Amino acid sequence: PAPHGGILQDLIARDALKKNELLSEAQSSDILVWNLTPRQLCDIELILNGGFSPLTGFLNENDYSSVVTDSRLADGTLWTIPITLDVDEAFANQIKPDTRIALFQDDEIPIAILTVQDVYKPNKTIEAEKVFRGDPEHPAISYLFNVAGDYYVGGSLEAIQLPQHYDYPGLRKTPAQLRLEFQSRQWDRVVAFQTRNPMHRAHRELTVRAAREANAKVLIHPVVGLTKPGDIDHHTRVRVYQEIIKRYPNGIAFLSLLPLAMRMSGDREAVWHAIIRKNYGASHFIVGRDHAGPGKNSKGVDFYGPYDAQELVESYKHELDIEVVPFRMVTYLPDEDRYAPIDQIDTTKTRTLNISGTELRRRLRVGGEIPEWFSYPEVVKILRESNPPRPKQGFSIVLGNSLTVSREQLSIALLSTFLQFGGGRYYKIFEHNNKTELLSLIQDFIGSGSGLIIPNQWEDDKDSVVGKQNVYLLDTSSSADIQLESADEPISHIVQKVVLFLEDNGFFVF
Amino acid sequence: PAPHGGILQDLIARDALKKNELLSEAQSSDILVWNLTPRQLCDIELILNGGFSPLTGFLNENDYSSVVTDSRLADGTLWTIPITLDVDEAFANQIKPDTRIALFQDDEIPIAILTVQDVYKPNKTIEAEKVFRGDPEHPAISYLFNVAGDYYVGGSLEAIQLPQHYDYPGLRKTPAQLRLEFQSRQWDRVVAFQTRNPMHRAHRELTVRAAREANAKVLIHPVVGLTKPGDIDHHTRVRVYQEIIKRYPNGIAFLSLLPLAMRMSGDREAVWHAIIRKNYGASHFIVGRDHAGPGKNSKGVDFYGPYDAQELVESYKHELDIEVVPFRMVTYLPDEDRYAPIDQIDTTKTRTLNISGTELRRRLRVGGEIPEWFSYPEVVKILRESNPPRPKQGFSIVLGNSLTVSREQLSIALLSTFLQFGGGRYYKIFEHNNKTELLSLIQDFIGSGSGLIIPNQWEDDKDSVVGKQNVYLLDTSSSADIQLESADEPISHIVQKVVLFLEDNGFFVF
Ligand SMILES: Nc1ncnc2c1ncn2[C@@H]1O[C@H](COP(=O)(O)OS(=O)(=O)O)[C@@H](O)[C@H]1O
Ligand SMILES: Nc1ncnc2c1ncn2[C@@H]1O[C@H](COP(=O)(O)OS(=O)(=O)O)[C@@H](O)[C@H]1O
Ligand SMILES: [O-][Cl+2]([O-])[O-]
Ligand SMILES: [O-][Cl+2]([O-])[O-]
Ligand SMILES: [Ca+2]
Ligand SMILES: [Ca+2]
Ligand SMILES: [Ca+2]
Ligand SMILES: [Ca+2]
Ligand SMILES: [Ca+2]
Ligand SMILES: [Ca+2]
Ligand SMILES: [Mg+2]
Ligand SMILES: [Mg+2]
Ligand code: NA
Ligand code: NA
Ligand code: NA
Ligand code: NA
Ligand code: NA
Ligand code: NA
Ligand code: NA
Ligand code: NA
Ligand code: NA
Ligand code: NA
Ligand code: NA
Ligand code: NA
Repeated sequence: PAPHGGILQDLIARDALKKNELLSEAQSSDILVWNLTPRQLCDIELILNGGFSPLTGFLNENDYSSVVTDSRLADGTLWTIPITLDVDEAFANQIKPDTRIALFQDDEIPIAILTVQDVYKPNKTIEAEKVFRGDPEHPAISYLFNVAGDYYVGGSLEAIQLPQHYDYPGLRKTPAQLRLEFQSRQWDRVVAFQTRNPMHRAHRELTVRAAREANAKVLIHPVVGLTKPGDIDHHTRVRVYQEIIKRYPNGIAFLSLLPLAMRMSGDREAVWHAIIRKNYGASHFIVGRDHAGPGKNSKGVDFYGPYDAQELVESYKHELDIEVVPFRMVTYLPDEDRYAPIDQIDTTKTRTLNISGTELRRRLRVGGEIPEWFSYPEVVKILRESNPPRPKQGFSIVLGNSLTVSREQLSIALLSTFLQFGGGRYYKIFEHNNKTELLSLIQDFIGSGSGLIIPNQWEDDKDSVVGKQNVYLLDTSSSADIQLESADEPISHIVQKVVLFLEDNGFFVF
Repeated sequence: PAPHGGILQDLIARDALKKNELLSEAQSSDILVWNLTPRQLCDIELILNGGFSPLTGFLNENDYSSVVTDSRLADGTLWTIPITLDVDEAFANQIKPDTRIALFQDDEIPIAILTVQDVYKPNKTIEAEKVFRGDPEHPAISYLFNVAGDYYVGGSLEAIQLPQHYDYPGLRKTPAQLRLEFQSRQWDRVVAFQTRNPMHRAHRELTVRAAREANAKVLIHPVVGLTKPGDIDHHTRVRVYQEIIKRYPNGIAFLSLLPLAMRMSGDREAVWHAIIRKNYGASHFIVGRDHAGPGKNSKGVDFYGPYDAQELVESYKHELDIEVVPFRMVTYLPDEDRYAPIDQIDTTKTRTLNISGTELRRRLRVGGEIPEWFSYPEVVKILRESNPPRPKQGFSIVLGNSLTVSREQLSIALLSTFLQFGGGRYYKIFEHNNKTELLSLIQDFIGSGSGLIIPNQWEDDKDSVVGKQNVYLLDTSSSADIQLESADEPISHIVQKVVLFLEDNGFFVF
């Protein structure tokens, strides 16, 4: 289909002969420089390559507010997610309209030149409520208030080069390249499948059914840009996709990585996704249950209805110009060994089965066996390998402030004790001295599977530098993960308490 | 490197705007038509896509004889394999210079328009001796005298479309497409590996070493056009390649199918291969032991020296304009579990190991276990599956002419007898009635694993319609595979003889 807006805005192609000139202006000591934030790098790449056609820069206030209140650009073009360049007051104050800024990656690689159209201070509450539905726990809203700059800079781009990536060089196909890919193959019907999770059996069936319904080839188009916090890293997912792609009949599917930065914005994002895939050459786009939805909030309520995206996408149907293949909860059928849309069964006459991602983590974290029917073995293997069960996980024991015994001796006692268990885990008494350069390493070790014995707490002003993950507090306090009887409880007693606690939580298995 | 001759002769690109017109001329009832032979289809495809740059048609006598006697085109361009359009006297007589011929595929798809330059009658003995070294058993020589036409038609081409392929649509990259592939990846150093056999451990190591030595990315560029008779089919090989490519570090290798029609011409072919790989975008080309060599003749002598190709390629080194990475016999080192070039070991101080393809077929045909060190398991699995051991192979027992017993009853006896063994093999008394439409099916069944009981021989004039493979003659004659005592030997006796013979050759296992 025609790219959204009618013209693929591949600015790398457009500005090619200006490459050298733009590069010189980018490195000239007079120009103002902004180092792109991670999410911005994702966005900037989708704007420069045509993925966000018709966009050609970051939204000015006029287009931005139109998108917030109208799900459309100022000119009426259907567009649901605001793409802006968020900066801080300091930087915002050094720019005026007509100014030209150099956009860098890693304060070293010049990406593009942005020509300023305006500098405004968005009402984050409105954006949060009109675009992401208001819940403070919604991922997009948390980013907007805790990570995003309080100033937006609308303006047009002139491309120097897409953001730098040293991984999967062959796979991050640009809209132009994908289209060429489909052509060399004479693929004129392609149904794209969005995703941010590893694909399991349900999804393989889901995508093949779509392939069959639409009479089209399959495009696994996963996000490797930025997804829901706590998601499986894209490296692991890529390995999973590459593995599962082999279970498709020869020549039916194509894999391409999309450096998109999701907002986990349910229905609106679904619309945005469809526009994006259309630019990339797809003729069909799947929209299953709770598409781009972040699940439930701490209170158990849904951020979006499991089918809000489908309804919204349906309502813009006549102007999306890319056919949407909707799917209802695809689930497992024990008695018949096969999956099927829940909309075409049940009646109690048929018994289903469904292993939610929740419980999926649970078995991964507990070395539990994951059903042959649920996911392919090679896939589960890759997953366990990246997310090991507790007996292979790292952790830390922090000797609480209330601790009266010799921290030096209690430390050694724990070390020598853990050491006798064996099991390949590396242990260390780790003294941080409140130096963030040391604190920031704590999660590295835990990530590496090591067990750390930390003799002292770190000041509360530093608590943010340390990832709470697998970090237990040994103390008399009620807020201690491992509660002691008294601050001066004898070492061997404290030791047994720590060991049995770790054993209870699966870190040790005898 | 620059394509050979300086200009990539991608005629599909060149003649694009003449597509419709050429197509009309091609299907006009007045034009003369030649249906391309299989090898010609391979050649025509490499000529139209630039693979044979600087060629732009089939060699006229002047260029042809220059290649035969000078390893160069008439203008001096280094070129070792003659590419000609061979036809029969009947067709040859209907054409003169300036004439335009339509070249079709399957007497249905028009491929190109050849403008005739000349029609000559090559002296096949000179070509055979100067180009392929003269031995009547050499694959290229045999083709030249038994399959090739006795007339060549020199002339220029105008492309309509590359020959049609329905398998591996994505993988048969053209020189233009490959180059783009390498670019999108920013690959400016690429060492290409030629091959017509499945790749085993030695090869994987051989190619990685070359990647390391040349500081270049790896291009597995296998031939799926036409190779040495009796080779493993390309479908099985492609499955093997796609499987083995996964053993390379992520993003170090790329796979592309080359529809080349080999001549198994040792050293000359190696030169030709290097020229072809250069056109396809490679900066380096591997030339190992006995490259493009057809082994030994029936008398046990070598068609080429194990390193003739290396020497020939070395002598044209300064004008190939593509760097050659030579390799000596790469072999296995038990005691150290690793492979290495034989040129950097031995001295008896080190013990090697080498499973020749010969003996490899042997185990494949005998269900023997193939060493973990020799090849990856997933690969052997694919091979066994395409080339099953005897107990899963088909066969035929032909009731000899000398037979005096009731052929009807002896047939039934063998059928009932084989039926009681079980083992998934399908059996059938097959009456051919000397009808080639039936005879031509004999090998289809054998290929399908079935056992055939044929009550009568076919007339000697038809013997050629039937593939000798797994076809045994039961007769009193000395030339019978299963020799009978007398023409009237009682059935149970003949039956035991046939059963034990088949058991002895592995078709039956109890
Ligand atoms: N069981 C299912 N039934 C229907 N659709 C599904 C199912 N599971 C996943 N999908 C769809 O698969 C696509 C990607 O799934 P996910 O990676 O879990 O999350 S998403 O944030 O990208 O939507 C979405 O269209 C989603 O709705
Ligand atoms: N053991 C080996 N040592 C060195 N080179 C080898 C070895 N085995 C295969 N090769 C090389 O691998 C390439 C392709 O091998 P093959 O498929 O068997 O045959 S060929 O006909 O394409 O040359 C050639 O360059 C060949 O010389
Ligand atoms: O399915 Cl993934 O959440 O593991
Ligand atoms: O290596 Cl092949 O001859 O099987
Ligand atoms: Ca703020
Ligand atoms: Ca719900
Ligand atoms: Ca006390
Ligand atoms: Ca002849
Ligand atoms: Ca020899
Ligand atoms: Ca007798
Ligand atoms: Mg990039
Ligand atoms: Mg073709
Ligand atoms: Na720096
Ligand atoms: Na409000
Ligand atoms: Na439709
Ligand atoms: Na709703
Ligand atoms: Na349209
Ligand atoms: Na417990
Ligand atoms: Na060159
Ligand atoms: Na026909
Ligand atoms: Na070199
Ligand atoms: Na020699
Ligand atoms: Na040169
Ligand atoms: Na024998």
